[PDB]
Amino acid sequence: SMSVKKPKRDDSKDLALCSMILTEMETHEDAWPFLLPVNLKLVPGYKKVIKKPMDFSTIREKLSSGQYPNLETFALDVRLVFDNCETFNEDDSDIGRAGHNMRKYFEKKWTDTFK
Repeated sequence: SMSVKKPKRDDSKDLALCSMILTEMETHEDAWPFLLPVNLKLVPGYKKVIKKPMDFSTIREKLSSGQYPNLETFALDVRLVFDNCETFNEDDSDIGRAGHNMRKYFEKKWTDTFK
């Protein structure tokens, strides 16, 4: 509350460390469905169904330009990529499996770097 604060967690490396995580996600062999925005002209149903499209290149641009206020808003966009994937793709598909795999990969790096 006013003049009453928990001890200050050092967040000075968060930007650099999110960048590193994102580099590792970008280079994963199963990243291919997520590298670029889904083409809304060429994929019927995507624009209407997926209200907030997100992809690794959009996260990279937001990160590089100071549009994440804190490490949680970063995690929320990474998770959005996978939530969108699950919304649109059957579990028993190459893309559906890719999304599950990458979400696992992410969640471990997130826990190991920050928890």
